[PDB]
Amino acid sequence: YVRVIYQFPDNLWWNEASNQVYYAQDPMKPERLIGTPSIMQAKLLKILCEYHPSPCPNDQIIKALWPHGFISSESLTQAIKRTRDFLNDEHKTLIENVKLQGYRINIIQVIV
DNA sequence: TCTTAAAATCGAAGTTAATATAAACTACATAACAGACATAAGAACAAGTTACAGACGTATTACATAAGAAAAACATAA
Repeated sequence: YVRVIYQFPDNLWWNEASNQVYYAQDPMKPERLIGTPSIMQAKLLKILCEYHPSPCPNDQIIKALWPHGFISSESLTQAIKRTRDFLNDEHKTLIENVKLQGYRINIIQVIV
Protein backbone atom coordinates (compact mmCIF):
# COMPACT_ATOMS: atom_id res chain seq x y z
CA TYR A 1 0.00 0.00 0.00
CA VAL A 2 1.08 3.57 -0.68
CA ARG A 3 0.79 4.72 2.93
CA VAL A 4 1.39 8.40 3.70
CA ILE A 5 1.62 9.65 7.30
CA TYR A 6 2.01 13.38 7.97
CA GLN A 7 3.90 14.78 10.96
CA PHE A 8 2.89 18.29 12.03
CA PRO A 9 4.40 20.65 14.64
CA ASP A 10 3.52 19.87 18.25
CA ASN A 11 4.13 16.23 17.18
CA LEU A 12 0.68 16.01 15.58
CA TRP A 13 0.13 12.87 13.50
CA TRP A 14 -2.32 12.48 10.63
CA ASN A 15 -2.61 8.95 9.22
CA GLU A 16 -4.17 8.99 5.75
CA ALA A 17 -4.99 5.27 5.59
CA SER A 18 -7.01 5.34 8.82
CA ASN A 19 -7.88 9.05 8.33
CA GLN A 20 -7.02 9.62 11.98
CA VAL A 21 -5.44 12.61 13.74
CA TYR A 22 -3.79 12.20 17.13
CA TYR A 23 -1.50 13.94 19.58
CA ALA A 24 1.75 12.07 20.18
CA GLN A 25 2.34 11.78 23.94
CA ASP A 26 5.74 10.25 23.01
CA PRO A 27 7.75 10.53 19.75
CA MET A 28 5.22 8.57 17.66
CA LYS A 29 3.14 6.69 20.24
CA PRO A 30 -0.62 6.82 19.55
CA GLU A 31 -2.49 7.19 22.83
CA ARG A 32 -4.10 10.68 22.76
CA LEU A 33 -6.48 10.55 19.79
CA ILE A 34 -8.03 13.83 18.64
CA GLY A 35 -10.25 11.83 16.32
CA THR A 36 -11.53 11.56 12.76
CA PRO A 37 -12.20 14.63 10.57
CA SER A 38 -15.23 15.07 8.32
CA ILE A 39 -15.24 14.76 4.53
CA MET A 40 -14.26 18.39 3.89
CA GLN A 41 -11.72 18.78 6.70
CA ALA A 42 -9.95 15.83 5.08
CA LYS A 43 -10.43 17.28 1.59
CA LEU A 44 -8.94 20.66 2.50
CA LEU A 45 -6.11 18.94 4.38
CA LYS A 46 -5.41 16.91 1.24
CA ILE A 47 -5.43 20.10 -0.85
CA LEU A 48 -2.93 21.86 1.41
CA CYS A 49 -0.76 18.73 1.50
CA GLU A 50 -0.75 18.35 -2.29
CA TYR A 51 0.41 21.94 -2.86
CA HIS A 52 3.11 21.98 -0.17
CA PRO A 53 5.24 24.05 0.18
CA SER A 54 3.48 26.47 -2.18
CA PRO A 55 0.43 28.41 -0.97
CA CYS A 56 -2.88 27.27 -2.41
CA PRO A 57 -5.08 30.02 -3.91
CA ASN A 58 -8.59 30.24 -2.50
CA ASP A 59 -10.31 29.69 -5.85
CA GLN A 60 -8.78 26.23 -6.33
CA ILE A 61 -9.46 25.33 -2.69
CA ILE A 62 -13.13 26.18 -3.23
CA LYS A 63 -13.27 24.36 -6.58
CA ALA A 64 -11.86 21.25 -4.90
CA LEU A 65 -14.12 21.44 -1.83
CA TRP A 66 -17.16 22.40 -3.95
CA PRO A 67 -16.63 21.10 -7.51
CA HIS A 68 -20.13 22.15 -8.65
CA GLY A 69 -21.20 24.68 -6.04
CA PHE A 70 -21.88 28.42 -6.01
CA ILE A 71 -20.60 28.60 -2.44
CA SER A 72 -19.77 31.96 -0.87
CA SER A 73 -16.33 32.72 0.57
CA GLU A 74 -17.88 32.81 4.05
CA SER A 75 -18.08 29.02 3.94
CA LEU A 76 -14.39 28.99 2.99
CA THR A 77 -13.50 31.15 5.98
CA GLN A 78 -15.54 29.11 8.44
CA ALA A 79 -14.37 25.77 7.03
CA ILE A 80 -10.79 26.90 7.65
CA LYS A 81 -11.86 28.15 11.08
CA ARG A 82 -13.45 24.83 12.08
CA THR A 83 -10.57 22.76 10.71
CA ARG A 84 -8.14 24.85 12.75
CA ASP A 85 -10.45 24.58 15.77
CA PHE A 86 -10.68 20.78 15.66
CA LEU A 87 -6.89 20.64 15.24
CA ASN A 88 -6.63 22.84 18.38
CA ASP A 89 -4.68 25.49 16.44
CA GLU A 90 -5.45 28.62 18.45
CA HIS A 91 -2.03 30.12 17.60
CA LYS A 92 -2.66 29.95 13.82
CA THR A 93 0.52 27.96 13.15
CA LEU A 94 -0.87 24.69 11.74
CA ILE A 95 -2.91 26.21 8.90
CA GLU A 96 -1.29 29.57 8.22
CA ASN A 97 -3.09 32.21 6.16
CA VAL A 98 -0.54 33.35 3.58
CA LYS A 99 -1.31 37.06 3.45
CA LEU A 100 -2.89 37.90 0.08
CA GLN A 101 -1.76 34.55 -1.35
CA GLY A 102 -4.00 31.90 0.26
CA TYR A 103 -3.18 29.16 2.76
CA ARG A 104 -0.36 26.83 3.80
CA ILE A 105 -0.19 23.87 6.19
CA ASN A 106 2.82 23.48 8.47
CA ILE A 107 4.11 19.93 7.96
CA ILE A 108 7.51 18.69 9.12
CA GLN A 109 7.90 15.27 7.50
CA VAL A 110 6.16 12.57 5.48
CA ILE A 111 6.52 8.87 6.33
CA VAL A 112 5.84 6.25 3.66
C1' DT B 1 -56.79 140.04 -16.75
C1' DC B 2 -53.63 139.39 -20.95
C1' DT B 3 -49.21 137.29 -23.08
C1' DT B 4 -45.76 133.61 -22.81
C1' DA B 5 -43.16 129.93 -21.59
C1' DA B 6 -43.28 125.09 -19.77
C1' DA B 7 -45.67 120.38 -19.77
C1' DA B 8 -47.77 116.38 -21.82
C1' DT B 9 -49.82 113.38 -25.44
C1' DC B 10 -49.99 111.46 -29.72
C1' DG B 11 -53.93 102.54 -31.67
C1' DA B 12 -52.96 97.72 -31.43
C1' DA B 13 -50.43 93.59 -32.35
C1' DG B 14 -46.22 91.60 -35.58
C1' DT B 15 -41.19 92.60 -36.12
C1' DT B 16 -37.15 94.31 -33.98
C1' DA B 17 -30.80 91.24 -32.35
C1' DA B 18 -24.26 95.98 -31.04
C1' DT B 19 -20.06 98.88 -32.51
C1' DA B 20 -15.76 100.72 -34.38
C1' DT B 21 -11.21 108.85 -32.58
C1' DA B 22 -8.34 110.21 -28.61
C1' DA B 23 3.25 109.05 -20.74
C1' DA B 24 6.74 106.70 -18.30
C1' DC B 25 9.34 104.55 -14.51
C1' DT B 26 10.05 102.76 -9.75
C1' DA B 27 9.15 100.74 -5.36
C1' DC B 28 6.32 97.86 -2.53
C1' DA B 29 2.81 94.79 -0.78
C1' DT B 30 -0.64 91.36 -1.88
C1' DA B 31 -2.85 87.66 -4.19
C1' DA B 32 -2.48 83.46 -6.87
C1' DC B 33 -0.35 79.04 -8.41
C1' DA B 34 2.31 74.95 -7.62
C1' DG B 35 4.42 71.33 -4.70
C1' DA B 36 4.31 68.25 -0.56
C1' DC B 37 2.63 66.29 3.66
C1' DA B 38 -0.51 64.46 6.93
C1' DT B 39 -5.43 63.25 7.99
C1' DA B 40 -9.97 61.70 7.61
C1' DA B 41 -12.61 58.63 4.94
C1' DG B 42 -12.81 54.25 2.36
C1' DA B 43 -12.05 49.68 0.69
C1' DA B 44 -10.54 44.73 0.92
C1' DC B 45 -9.27 40.44 3.48
C1' DA B 46 -9.71 37.60 7.19
C1' DA B 47 -11.69 36.05 11.62
C1' DG B 48 -15.37 35.12 15.53
C1' DT B 49 -20.25 34.02 16.86
C1' DT B 50 -24.80 32.88 16.73
C1' DA B 51 -28.25 30.36 14.54
C1' DC B 52 -30.92 27.52 11.48
C1' DA B 53 -31.41 23.90 8.11
C1' DG B 54 -30.82 18.82 6.31
C1' DA B 55 -30.40 14.82 6.15
C1' DC B 56 -28.63 11.00 9.15
C1' DG B 57 -28.89 8.46 13.39
C1' DT B 58 -31.29 7.31 18.00
C1' DA B 59 -35.25 5.63 20.65
C1' DT B 60 -40.43 4.38 20.97
C1' DT B 61 -43.62 1.10 19.23
C1' DA B 62 -45.83 -2.88 17.04
C1' DC B 63 -44.78 -7.40 15.65
C1' DA B 64 -43.04 -12.55 12.60
C1' DT B 65 -41.11 -16.38 13.33
C1' DA B 66 -38.54 -20.03 15.41
C1' DA B 67 -36.50 -22.40 19.56
C1' DG B 68 -37.53 -24.06 24.24
C1' DA B 69 -40.51 -25.62 28.07
C1' DA B 70 -44.80 -27.39 30.16
C1' DA B 71 -48.76 -30.30 29.79
C1' DA B 72 -52.17 -33.49 28.24
C1' DA B 73 -52.97 -37.70 26.00
C1' DC B 74 -51.52 -42.33 24.59
C1' DA B 75 -49.44 -46.93 24.65
C1' DT B 76 -47.23 -50.45 27.39
C1' DA B 77 -45.81 -53.39 31.28
C1' DA B 78 -46.65 -55.09 35.97
